[PDB]
Amino acid sequence: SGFRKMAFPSGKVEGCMVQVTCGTTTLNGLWLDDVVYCPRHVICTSEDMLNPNYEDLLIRKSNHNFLVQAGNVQLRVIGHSMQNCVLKLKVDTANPKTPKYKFVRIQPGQTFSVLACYNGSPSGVYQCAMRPNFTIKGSFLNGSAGSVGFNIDYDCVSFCYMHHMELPTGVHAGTDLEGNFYGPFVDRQTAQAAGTDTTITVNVLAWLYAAVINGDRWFLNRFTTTLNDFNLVAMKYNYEPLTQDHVDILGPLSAQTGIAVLDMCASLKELLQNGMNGRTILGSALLEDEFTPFDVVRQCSG
Amino acid sequence: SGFRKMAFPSGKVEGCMVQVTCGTTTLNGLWLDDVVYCPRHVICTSEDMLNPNYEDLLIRKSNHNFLVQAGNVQLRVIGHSMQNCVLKLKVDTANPKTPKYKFVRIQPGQTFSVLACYNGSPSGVYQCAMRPNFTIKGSFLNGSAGSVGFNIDYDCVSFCYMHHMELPTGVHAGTDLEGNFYGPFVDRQTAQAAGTDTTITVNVLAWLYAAVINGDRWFLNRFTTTLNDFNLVAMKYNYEPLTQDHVDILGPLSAQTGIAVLDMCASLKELLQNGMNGRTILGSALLEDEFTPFDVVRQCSG
Repeated sequence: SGFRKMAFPSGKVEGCMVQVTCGTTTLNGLWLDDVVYCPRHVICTSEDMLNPNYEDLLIRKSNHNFLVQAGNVQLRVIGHSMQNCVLKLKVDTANPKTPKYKFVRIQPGQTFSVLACYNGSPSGVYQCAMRPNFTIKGSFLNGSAGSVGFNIDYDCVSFCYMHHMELPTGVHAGTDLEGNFYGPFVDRQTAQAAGTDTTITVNVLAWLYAAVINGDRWFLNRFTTTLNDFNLVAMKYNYEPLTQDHVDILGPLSAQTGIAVLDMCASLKELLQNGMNGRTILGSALLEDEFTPFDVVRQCSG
Repeated sequence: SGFRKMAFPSGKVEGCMVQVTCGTTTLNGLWLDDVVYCPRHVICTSEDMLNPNYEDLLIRKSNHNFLVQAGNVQLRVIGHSMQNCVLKLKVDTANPKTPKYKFVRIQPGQTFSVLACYNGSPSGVYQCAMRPNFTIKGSFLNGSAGSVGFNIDYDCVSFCYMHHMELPTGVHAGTDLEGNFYGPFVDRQTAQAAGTDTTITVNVLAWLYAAVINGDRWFLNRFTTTLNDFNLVAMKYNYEPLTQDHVDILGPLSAQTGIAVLDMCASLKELLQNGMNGRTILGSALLEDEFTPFDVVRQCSG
């Protein structure tokens, strides 16, 4: 029993992190087979970020402008190319620690682990969710660009995120591993802001089920409700609307606890309209929305 | 910027986890050089736990009663011995992935990362604190015994915790790596309960500094207070008393923010006497006490 913000073990990813230096800019890269992936703004000077033309900046570089370091070993750059917002650096040595991997793009509301890195060196691991406004509420300092987010699926590392920048509000924006941004952001210094964030309703419900499984029951009630009456209240409190697919996804947790989804929705409706009244749920005084149904099952069953 | 519950990268520890089977009991072990460390209750049957005599149970075993598996490889047990509440299994092969390591015993209020494992296989990583009552609020299912807690100190893994059991209240108890329990617990099924937990005051203060660094300032005030007047209020709310050593430890955060410790204590005194009034601090509606001053510096400076 117990319930924690749990990340995937990072060992398989740690062996792929490298340092990439171009000019006076150094950040992190991901070394898989004989390719190093890193944010394309490594080729920018401190002044280039105001309004970069990456095609021009790249043609003015050659392979020897790129210093790639894997621990103490130097990797020789053999070729380079740009794919959307990522640089692909071909190197002379294939990473012998290359795990089985996939590149996947995730959806808002899904979670992943982040391996925060500096100078190519892993510093910490934490769990977060892709927000409905396509930002993540990460923890990143200057130099963390190129850090990656991932899930582990049996033996296979699914890479889903590469960090590029922090927005003025203190949240974080990045790309998938094909270089395509999450959300309407660009890798240049402007006045971009994130849109309105909402609460991930299916995740809040999954977490209430985790609470019941761990013996927190004070918020349950006898009432039930319909999908339509719930969503009407959810809209008023900035909660994502709830669909029949969400209900199906929560099935395993409903089965294990004997509490129907629409019954749990009635409890959620109550907590939104009355608050928590100084009670807590799994050690929190707010409703948590960064655990998926799958996260809960993994932690409360195996 | 941002602030997360951040664990250490687990790669160096993942390479040391093995599965240990004795009879029908299988749990996790830690394989360092040519020794596998695991909880001694692996030698107990489901009925032995009621009142075990470990000296008797161990003399009735031989090396071949112990099945040690490192992935697909079988490790041959060459000898065994008991050290306090841990078994030391001598094996024929030294772990080639043995990191530089130390065995250290930690103090209440200190934090560490936990690599939760099942059947010798790493499942997740999370951060927690040793509570003042010598329990940890972990997340563990049946079969997690032998999972370890650790800190990373530059290149060196400091092992500080091995998991043994869950108490009736849902919290967790274990030993250091020399087999000595944290707290007044024993590895046998009785009616042991944890004593009263208190809030780790120096950690709450460190976290308020992390909030200020990240732009949360609404709880600050002009007042100041003395060590003695604060501790009088702290006692009433079940907070650990605050000492001059704590003040010194918080120095770097006071320096970086320009807010003196005793000034921050005055803000804490206010939050205890009036509550948070529906405001949050770093995304929490409760005062968090599981980040040390060192955790904050690591995350908010580097």
